[PDB]
Amino acid sequence: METFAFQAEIAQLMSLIINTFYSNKEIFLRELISNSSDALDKIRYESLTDPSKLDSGKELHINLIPNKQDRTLTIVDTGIGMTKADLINNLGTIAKSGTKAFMEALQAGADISMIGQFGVGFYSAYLVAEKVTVITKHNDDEQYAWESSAGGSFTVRTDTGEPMGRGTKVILHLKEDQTEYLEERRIKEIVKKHSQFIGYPITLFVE
Ligand SMILES: O=C(N[C@@H]1c2ccccc2-c2c(-c3nc4cc(F)ccc4[nH]3)cccc21)c1ccnc2[nH]ccc12
Repeated sequence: METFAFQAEIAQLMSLIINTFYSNKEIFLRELISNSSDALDKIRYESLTDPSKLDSGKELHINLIPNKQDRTLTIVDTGIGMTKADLINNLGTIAKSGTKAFMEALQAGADISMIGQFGVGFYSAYLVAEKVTVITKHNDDEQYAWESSAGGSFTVRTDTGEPMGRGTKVILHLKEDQTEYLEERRIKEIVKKHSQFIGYPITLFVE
């Protein structure tokens, strides 16, 4: 396990998301499903030129997995996934410029719900989660685990868990007062409101 420091801008954004009073927290799911859909578009598009891109799995889908025992909501996709270089470097560049643009817009009067327009909608996970674990597998790299509870750092290690084939798992370790996002009726309601026309099958698992 390797530990990395967030740049000051992204650390400030994570603190704003955690500390700001903002009741419309449900938008985190729209943001994560949108990132999953974008990752699925990306591998689908690459496969149009190189069909072997799907040797790591033909199914293009999104699964929503609640676990009341662990207090986790997991979003699974069979999209493009992220390499080690994506997790540490490439996405750090995106997070930096996206945060700057979002913070400027927020000071001007934009709302937290508009976070996705800045390419940093992933960080809306911290509206409901005290810790986020990302398990990911990209065709060009090994399976990795990225994780952060904010506090200014994140970790990256090769993941020894169940081999995914290709894609991303976003594990949301929910805050104690955010357990409504583990309830079937609540997740169904949110998906219907914000994500009813996503071009991939979204399966809401139950317990
Ligand atoms: O949401 C994704 N990736 C997000 C993302 C987005 C924007 C900025 C940063 C990050 C990010 C990061 C990340 N943020 C960083 C911020 C830094 F300061 C330095 C390195 C960083 N790495 C780590 C894991 C996952 C993601 C993502 C990508 C592909 N397939 C996916 N399926 C579901 C989500 C998902």
